[PDB]
Amino acid sequence: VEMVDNLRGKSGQGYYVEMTVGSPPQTLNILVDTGSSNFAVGAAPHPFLHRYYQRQLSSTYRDLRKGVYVPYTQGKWEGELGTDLVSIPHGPNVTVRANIAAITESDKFFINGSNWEGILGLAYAEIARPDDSLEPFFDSLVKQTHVPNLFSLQLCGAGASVGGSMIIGGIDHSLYTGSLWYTPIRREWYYEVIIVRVEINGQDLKMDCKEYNYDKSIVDSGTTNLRLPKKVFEAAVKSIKAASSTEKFPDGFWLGEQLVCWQAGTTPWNIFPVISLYLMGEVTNQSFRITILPQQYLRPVEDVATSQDDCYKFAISQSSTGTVMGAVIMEGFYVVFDRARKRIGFAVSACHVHDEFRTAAVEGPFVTLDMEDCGYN
Ligand SMILES: CC(=O)N[C@@H](Cc1ccccc1)[C@H](O)CN[C@H]1CC(C)(C)Oc2sc(CC(C)(C)C)cc21
Repeated sequence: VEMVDNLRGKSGQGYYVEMTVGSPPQTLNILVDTGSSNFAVGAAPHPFLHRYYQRQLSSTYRDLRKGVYVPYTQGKWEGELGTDLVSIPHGPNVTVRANIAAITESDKFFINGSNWEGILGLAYAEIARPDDSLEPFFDSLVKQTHVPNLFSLQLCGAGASVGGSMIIGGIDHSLYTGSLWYTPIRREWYYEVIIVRVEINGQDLKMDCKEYNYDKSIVDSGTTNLRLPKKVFEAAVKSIKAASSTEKFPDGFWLGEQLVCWQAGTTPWNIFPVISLYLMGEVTNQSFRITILPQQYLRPVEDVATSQDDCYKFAISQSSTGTVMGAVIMEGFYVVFDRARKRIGFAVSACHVHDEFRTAAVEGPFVTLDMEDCGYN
Protein backbone atom coordinates (compact mmCIF):
# COMPACT_ATOMS: atom_id res chain seq x y z
CA VAL A 1 0.00 0.00 0.00
CA GLU A 2 1.00 3.68 -0.23
CA MET A 3 1.25 3.45 3.60
CA VAL A 4 4.32 1.16 3.60
CA ASP A 5 7.53 2.95 4.39
CA ASN A 6 5.85 6.20 5.52
CA LEU A 7 8.04 6.54 8.67
CA ARG A 8 11.53 7.90 8.90
CA GLY A 9 13.83 8.71 11.82
CA LYS A 10 17.32 9.03 13.28
CA SER A 11 18.38 6.37 15.72
CA GLY A 12 17.49 7.28 19.35
CA GLN A 13 15.46 10.29 18.20
CA GLY A 14 12.02 8.72 17.48
CA TYR A 15 10.21 7.83 14.27
CA TYR A 16 8.02 10.37 12.42
CA VAL A 17 5.28 10.47 9.79
CA GLU A 18 4.60 13.36 7.46
CA MET A 19 1.38 15.23 8.26
CA THR A 20 -0.42 18.39 7.16
CA VAL A 21 -2.21 20.81 9.41
CA GLY A 22 -4.33 23.85 8.47
CA SER A 23 -5.88 24.99 5.21
CA PRO A 24 -4.05 25.68 3.01
CA PRO A 25 -2.04 22.61 4.31
CA GLN A 26 1.19 23.07 6.12
CA THR A 27 3.58 20.14 5.94
CA LEU A 28 5.20 18.99 9.18
CA ASN A 29 6.99 15.83 10.35
CA ILE A 30 5.41 14.38 13.48
CA LEU A 31 6.82 11.94 16.08
CA VAL A 32 4.75 8.79 16.45
CA ASP A 33 4.18 8.34 20.15
CA THR A 34 2.17 5.44 21.59
CA GLY A 35 3.30 6.64 25.03
CA SER A 36 1.22 9.80 25.22
CA SER A 37 -2.08 11.20 23.97
CA ASN A 38 -1.57 14.82 22.94
CA PHE A 39 -1.13 16.07 19.34
CA ALA A 40 1.22 19.04 19.55
CA VAL A 41 3.31 20.87 16.96
CA GLY A 42 5.99 23.53 17.15
CA ALA A 43 4.15 26.83 16.54
CA ALA A 44 6.85 29.44 17.08
CA PRO A 45 10.53 29.59 16.03
CA HIS A 46 13.08 27.45 17.91
CA PRO A 47 16.77 26.78 17.17
CA PHE A 48 16.05 23.15 16.41
CA LEU A 49 12.94 23.62 14.28
CA HIS A 50 13.22 23.72 10.50
CA ARG A 51 9.62 24.89 10.28
CA TYR A 52 6.52 25.34 12.41
CA TYR A 53 2.71 25.68 12.44
CA GLN A 54 1.57 29.22 11.53
CA ARG A 55 -1.98 29.46 12.84
CA GLN A 56 -2.43 32.96 11.27
CA LEU A 57 -2.18 31.30 7.85
CA SER A 58 -4.86 28.77 8.39
CA SER A 59 -8.45 29.76 7.78
CA THR A 60 -9.70 26.55 9.38
CA TYR A 61 -7.82 27.15 12.65
CA ARG A 62 -10.10 27.56 15.63
CA ASP A 63 -8.69 28.77 18.88
CA LEU A 64 -9.95 27.00 22.10
CA ARG A 65 -8.72 29.77 24.49
CA LYS A 66 -7.02 27.35 26.81
CA GLY A 67 -3.38 26.74 27.59
CA VAL A 68 -1.87 23.23 27.98
CA TYR A 69 1.37 21.95 29.55
CA VAL A 70 2.89 18.49 28.98
CA PRO A 71 5.80 17.16 30.97
CA TYR A 72 7.36 13.93 29.64
CA THR A 73 10.23 11.89 31.19
CA GLN A 74 12.83 14.68 30.46
CA GLY A 75 11.37 17.28 28.11
CA LYS A 76 8.28 19.40 28.40
CA TRP A 77 6.29 21.95 26.38
CA GLU A 78 3.58 24.45 26.86
CA GLY A 79 1.20 25.85 24.39
CA GLU A 80 -2.24 26.87 23.26
CA LEU A 81 -5.10 24.59 22.32
CA GLY A 82 -7.12 24.91 19.16
CA THR A 83 -8.55 22.70 16.43
CA ASP A 84 -7.70 22.43 12.75
CA LEU A 85 -7.87 20.16 9.73
CA VAL A 86 -5.25 17.43 9.64
CA SER A 87 -4.22 14.95 6.93
CA ILE A 88 -1.56 12.23 6.65
CA PRO A 89 -0.40 12.28 2.97
CA HIS A 90 1.02 8.74 3.17
CA GLY A 91 -1.74 7.36 5.44
CA PRO A 92 -5.44 6.95 4.89
CA ASN A 93 -7.02 9.18 2.24
CA VAL A 94 -9.06 11.37 4.65
CA THR A 95 -9.14 14.76 6.45
CA VAL A 96 -10.06 15.26 10.04
CA ARG A 97 -10.61 18.10 12.37
CA ALA A 98 -8.55 17.47 15.50
CA ASN A 99 -7.35 19.09 18.68
CA ILE A 100 -3.89 20.60 18.27
CA ALA A 101 -1.58 22.05 20.94
CA ALA A 102 0.41 24.88 19.36
CA ILE A 103 3.70 24.69 21.25
CA THR A 104 4.93 28.16 22.14
CA GLU A 105 7.65 27.27 24.66
CA SER A 106 9.49 24.08 25.48
CA ASP A 107 12.47 22.75 27.37
CA LYS A 108 14.56 19.71 26.24
CA PHE A 109 11.81 18.61 23.95
CA PHE A 110 12.94 19.36 20.40
CA ILE A 111 16.10 17.54 19.32
CA ASN A 112 18.89 19.23 17.25
CA GLY A 113 18.70 17.64 13.71
CA SER A 114 15.89 15.08 14.48
CA ASN A 115 13.85 16.34 11.53
CA TRP A 116 10.46 16.35 13.35
CA GLU A 117 8.55 19.40 14.49
CA GLY A 118 5.66 17.82 16.44
CA ILE A 119 4.37 14.75 18.29
CA LEU A 120 1.39 12.50 17.71
CA GLY A 121 0.20 10.99 21.04
CA LEU A 122 -1.60 7.74 20.01
CA ALA A 123 -2.59 6.56 23.51
CA TYR A 124 -6.01 7.06 25.21
CA ALA A 125 -7.82 10.15 26.41
CA GLU A 126 -7.35 9.19 30.11
CA ILE A 127 -3.83 10.56 30.00
CA ALA A 128 -4.36 13.57 27.69
CA ARG A 129 -3.56 17.08 29.11
CA PRO A 130 -5.15 19.22 30.46
CA ASP A 131 -7.63 16.43 31.10
CA ASP A 132 -9.45 13.53 29.39
CA SER A 133 -12.07 15.67 27.65
CA LEU A 134 -9.33 16.65 25.13
CA GLU A 135 -10.07 14.08 22.48
CA PRO A 136 -6.86 12.48 21.09
CA PHE A 137 -6.20 12.46 17.41
CA PHE A 138 -6.82 8.79 16.73
CA ASP A 139 -10.23 8.92 18.44
CA SER A 140 -11.20 11.89 16.22
CA LEU A 141 -10.00 10.05 13.14
CA VAL A 142 -12.13 6.99 13.95
CA LYS A 143 -15.25 9.05 14.90
CA GLN A 144 -14.98 11.16 11.75
CA THR A 145 -14.00 8.63 9.09
CA HIS A 146 -14.95 4.94 8.50
CA VAL A 147 -11.36 3.98 9.55
CA PRO A 148 -11.23 0.73 11.63
CA ASN A 149 -10.19 1.35 15.22
CA LEU A 150 -6.67 -0.12 14.93
CA PHE A 151 -3.16 0.83 13.80
CA SER A 152 0.06 -1.07 13.44
CA LEU A 153 3.69 -0.09 13.66
CA GLN A 154 6.70 -1.67 11.92
CA LEU A 155 9.70 0.21 13.26
CA CYS A 156 12.79 -0.82 11.40
CA GLY A 157 15.63 1.36 12.31
CA ALA A 158 17.91 -0.54 9.82
CA GLY A 159 21.39 1.16 9.38
CA ALA A 160 21.96 7.00 11.26
CA SER A 161 18.74 6.98 9.24
CA VAL A 162 15.93 4.60 10.12
CA GLY A 163 12.51 3.87 8.65
CA GLY A 164 9.33 1.92 9.10
CA SER A 165 5.63 1.87 8.51
CA MET A 166 2.55 3.04 10.34
CA ILE A 167 -0.49 1.33 8.89
CA ILE A 168 -3.78 2.80 9.96
CA GLY A 169 -7.03 0.82 9.95
CA GLY A 170 -5.54 -2.53 9.13
CA ILE A 171 -2.98 -5.28 9.23
CA ASP A 172 -0.56 -5.46 6.31
CA HIS A 173 0.51 -9.13 5.99
CA SER A 174 3.40 -8.13 3.79
CA LEU A 175 5.08 -6.58 6.84
CA TYR A 176 5.39 -9.70 9.04
CA THR A 177 6.04 -13.49 9.04
CA GLY A 178 4.72 -16.37 11.21
CA SER A 179 1.91 -15.79 13.64
CA LEU A 180 0.54 -12.80 15.36
CA TRP A 181 0.46 -13.23 19.17
CA TYR A 182 -1.85 -11.07 21.28
CA THR A 183 -1.51 -9.64 24.74
CA PRO A 184 -4.52 -7.87 26.39
CA ILE A 185 -4.48 -4.14 26.94
CA ARG A 186 -4.94 -4.13 30.63
CA ARG A 187 -6.39 -0.63 31.03
CA GLU A 188 -6.97 2.00 28.30
CA TRP A 189 -4.78 4.89 29.35
CA TYR A 190 -1.25 4.15 28.16
CA TYR A 191 -1.08 0.96 26.14
CA GLU A 192 -0.77 -1.01 29.39
CA VAL A 193 0.37 -4.68 29.18
CA ILE A 194 1.56 -7.36 31.62
CA ILE A 195 4.94 -9.12 31.55
CA VAL A 196 4.70 -12.51 33.36
CA ARG A 197 8.30 -13.76 33.04
CA VAL A 198 11.73 -12.52 32.00
CA GLU A 199 14.67 -14.72 30.88
CA ILE A 200 18.30 -13.85 29.95
CA ASN A 201 20.05 -16.57 27.85
CA GLY A 202 16.90 -18.69 28.77
CA GLN A 203 17.59 -18.19 32.53
CA ASP A 204 14.53 -16.97 34.47
CA LEU A 205 15.17 -13.91 36.66
CA LYS A 206 13.09 -15.69 39.37
CA MET A 207 11.10 -12.75 40.69
CA ASP A 208 7.48 -12.38 41.72
CA CYS A 209 5.98 -11.38 38.34
CA LYS A 210 4.26 -8.27 39.84
CA GLU A 211 7.82 -6.83 40.09
CA TYR A 212 8.02 -6.81 36.26
CA ASN A 213 4.89 -4.55 36.20
CA TYR A 214 5.74 -2.27 39.04
CA ASP A 215 3.65 -0.03 38.79
CA LYS A 216 2.57 -0.35 35.12
CA SER A 217 4.15 -1.78 31.98
CA ILE A 218 3.55 0.00 28.70
CA VAL A 219 4.31 -0.24 24.91
CA ASP A 220 5.88 3.11 24.03
CA SER A 221 7.16 4.06 20.60
CA GLY A 222 8.19 7.53 22.03
CA THR A 223 10.77 6.05 24.42
CA THR A 224 13.98 4.61 22.94
CA ASN A 225 15.09 2.16 25.66
CA LEU A 226 13.67 -0.92 27.33
CA ARG A 227 13.23 0.62 30.78
CA LEU A 228 12.89 -1.69 33.83
CA PRO A 229 11.93 -1.06 37.50
CA LYS A 230 15.05 -0.92 39.66
CA LYS A 231 14.83 -4.42 41.20
CA VAL A 232 14.31 -5.99 37.77
CA PHE A 233 16.91 -3.74 36.06
CA GLU A 234 19.61 -4.77 38.59
CA ALA A 235 18.74 -8.44 38.22
CA ALA A 236 18.92 -8.14 34.42
CA VAL A 237 22.23 -6.26 34.48
CA LYS A 238 23.71 -8.97 36.72
CA SER A 239 22.79 -11.77 34.30
CA ILE A 240 23.82 -9.92 31.18
CA LYS A 241 27.19 -9.16 32.95
CA ALA A 242 27.49 -12.83 33.87
CA ALA A 243 26.70 -13.94 30.26
CA SER A 244 29.22 -11.50 28.66
CA SER A 245 31.97 -11.82 31.26
CA THR A 246 34.71 -12.67 28.68
CA GLU A 247 34.79 -8.85 28.36
CA LYS A 248 34.55 -6.28 31.17
CA PHE A 249 32.94 -2.89 30.69
CA PRO A 250 32.95 0.27 32.77
CA ASP A 251 30.04 0.83 35.17
CA GLY A 252 29.24 3.88 33.04
CA PHE A 253 28.37 1.61 30.20
CA TRP A 254 25.86 -0.35 32.27
CA LEU A 255 24.31 2.97 33.39
CA GLY A 256 23.69 3.97 29.78
CA GLU A 257 26.03 6.89 30.18
CA GLN A 258 29.08 5.70 28.21
CA LEU A 259 29.67 4.16 24.87
CA VAL A 260 31.45 0.89 24.33
CA CYS A 261 33.48 0.75 21.09
CA TRP A 262 35.00 -1.92 18.90
CA GLN A 263 37.03 -1.74 15.75
CA ALA A 264 34.55 -1.52 12.82
CA GLY A 265 32.95 -4.87 11.86
CA THR A 266 34.22 -6.69 15.00
CA THR A 267 31.41 -6.18 17.53
CA PRO A 268 31.28 -9.52 19.49
CA TRP A 269 27.46 -10.10 19.23
CA ASN A 270 27.95 -13.65 20.48
CA ILE A 271 29.13 -12.77 23.95
CA PHE A 272 25.86 -10.97 24.70
CA PRO A 273 22.69 -12.97 25.68
CA VAL A 274 19.27 -12.80 24.21
CA ILE A 275 16.49 -11.37 26.40
CA SER A 276 13.06 -12.98 26.45
CA LEU A 277 10.03 -11.09 27.71
CA TYR A 278 7.02 -13.22 28.25
CA LEU A 279 3.70 -11.35 27.88
CA MET A 280 0.33 -12.34 29.37
CA GLY A 281 -1.68 -14.17 26.71
CA GLU A 282 -5.42 -13.95 25.86
CA VAL A 283 -6.13 -17.13 27.86
CA THR A 284 -5.65 -17.77 31.58
CA ASN A 285 -2.07 -18.64 32.54
CA GLN A 286 -0.88 -18.79 28.91
CA SER A 287 1.83 -16.45 27.59
CA PHE A 288 4.07 -15.90 24.60
CA ARG A 289 7.62 -14.60 24.45
CA ILE A 290 9.28 -11.95 22.38
CA THR A 291 12.98 -12.49 22.15
CA ILE A 292 15.36 -9.68 21.60
CA LEU A 293 19.04 -9.83 20.46
CA PRO A 294 21.88 -7.60 21.56
CA GLN A 295 21.58 -5.99 18.05
CA GLN A 296 18.50 -4.29 19.49
CA TYR A 297 19.62 -3.48 23.07
CA LEU A 298 23.06 -2.27 22.08
CA ARG A 299 22.04 0.83 20.14
CA PRO A 300 24.60 2.11 17.61
CA VAL A 301 25.68 5.76 18.12
CA GLU A 302 26.60 7.21 14.70
CA ASP A 303 29.37 9.76 14.90
CA VAL A 304 31.74 10.33 12.06
CA ALA A 305 34.37 11.30 14.68
CA THR A 306 34.38 7.81 16.27
CA SER A 307 33.92 5.99 12.89
CA GLN A 308 37.08 3.89 12.78
CA ASP A 309 34.96 2.08 15.44
CA ASP A 310 31.46 0.84 15.88
CA CYS A 311 30.19 2.33 19.13
CA TYR A 312 27.08 1.58 21.19
CA LYS A 313 25.00 2.73 24.13
CA PHE A 314 23.39 0.14 26.38
CA ALA A 315 19.67 0.65 25.61
CA ILE A 316 18.32 -0.95 28.86
CA SER A 317 17.89 1.54 31.72
CA GLN A 318 16.26 1.92 35.09
CA SER A 319 12.77 3.31 35.53
CA SER A 320 11.04 4.63 38.61
CA THR A 321 7.73 4.86 36.72
CA GLY A 322 7.27 1.23 35.53
CA THR A 323 8.51 -0.88 32.63
CA VAL A 324 8.63 0.71 29.27
CA MET A 325 8.77 -1.37 26.13
CA GLY A 326 10.43 1.27 23.94
CA ALA A 327 11.70 1.45 20.37
CA VAL A 328 14.56 -1.04 21.16
CA ILE A 329 12.02 -3.77 21.71
CA MET A 330 9.48 -2.76 19.09
CA GLU A 331 12.18 -2.68 16.31
CA GLY A 332 12.03 -5.76 14.07
CA PHE A 333 8.56 -6.63 15.35
CA TYR A 334 5.34 -5.82 13.64
CA VAL A 335 3.18 -4.44 16.49
CA VAL A 336 -0.61 -4.22 16.12
CA PHE A 337 -2.44 -1.76 18.35
CA ASP A 338 -5.82 -3.42 18.09
CA ARG A 339 -7.90 -0.89 20.07
CA ALA A 340 -11.21 -2.41 18.82
CA ARG A 341 -10.31 -5.67 20.61
CA LYS A 342 -8.37 -4.11 23.50
CA ARG A 343 -5.25 -6.11 22.63
CA ILE A 344 -1.78 -5.66 21.16
CA GLY A 345 -0.31 -8.06 18.69
CA PHE A 346 3.31 -8.94 18.08
CA ALA A 347 4.80 -10.74 15.08
CA VAL A 348 8.28 -10.99 13.60
CA SER A 349 8.65 -8.14 11.10
CA ALA A 350 10.00 -8.23 7.58
CA CYS A 351 12.86 -6.11 8.93
CA HIS A 352 14.12 -8.32 11.80
CA VAL A 353 17.85 -7.84 12.40
CA HIS A 354 19.37 -11.23 13.25
CA ASP A 355 22.73 -13.22 13.19
CA GLU A 356 23.59 -16.28 11.13
CA PHE A 357 23.23 -17.88 14.65
CA ARG A 358 20.13 -16.29 16.32
CA THR A 359 16.94 -14.52 15.34
CA ALA A 360 14.38 -12.36 17.14
CA ALA A 361 11.24 -14.35 17.68
CA VAL A 362 7.66 -14.24 18.81
CA GLU A 363 6.62 -17.62 19.98
CA GLY A 364 4.16 -19.53 22.21
CA PRO A 365 2.16 -20.77 23.94
CA PHE A 366 3.73 -21.12 27.35
CA VAL A 367 1.80 -22.32 30.36
CA THR A 368 2.38 -21.58 33.95
CA LEU A 369 0.81 -23.51 36.82
CA ASP A 370 1.38 -20.71 39.41
CA MET A 371 -2.04 -19.13 39.94
CA GLU A 372 -0.73 -15.52 40.45
CA ASP A 373 -1.97 -12.29 38.86
CA CYS A 374 1.10 -10.41 37.53
CA GLY A 375 -0.68 -7.03 37.47
CA TYR A 376 0.71 -4.72 40.10
CA ASN A 377 -2.39 -2.86 41.39
C1 LIG B 1 11.48 9.63 26.52
C2 LIG B 1 10.08 10.26 26.52
O1 LIG B 1 9.76 11.01 27.42
N1 LIG B 1 9.23 10.00 25.49
C3 LIG B 1 7.88 10.65 25.46
C4 LIG B 1 7.78 11.20 24.05
C5 LIG B 1 8.85 12.22 23.71
C6 LIG B 1 9.42 12.19 22.42
C7 LIG B 1 10.41 13.14 22.09
C8 LIG B 1 10.86 14.09 23.02
C9 LIG B 1 10.31 14.08 24.32
C10 LIG B 1 9.30 13.16 24.66
C11 LIG B 1 6.83 9.54 25.73
O2 LIG B 1 5.49 10.04 25.63
C12 LIG B 1 7.00 9.01 27.16
N2 LIG B 1 5.98 8.01 27.39
C13 LIG B 1 5.52 7.76 28.78
C14 LIG B 1 6.71 7.16 29.55
C15 LIG B 1 6.50 7.18 31.09
C16 LIG B 1 7.77 6.55 31.70
C17 LIG B 1 5.18 6.47 31.48
O3 LIG B 1 6.45 8.55 31.54
C18 LIG B 1 5.68 9.39 30.79
S1 LIG B 1 5.18 10.92 31.23
C19 LIG B 1 4.27 11.16 29.73
C20 LIG B 1 3.52 12.47 29.59
C21 LIG B 1 2.08 12.41 30.09
C22 LIG B 1 1.32 11.29 29.38
C23 LIG B 1 1.98 12.12 31.61
C24 LIG B 1 1.34 13.71 29.81
C25 LIG B 1 4.36 10.04 28.83
C26 LIG B 1 5.19 9.03 29.46
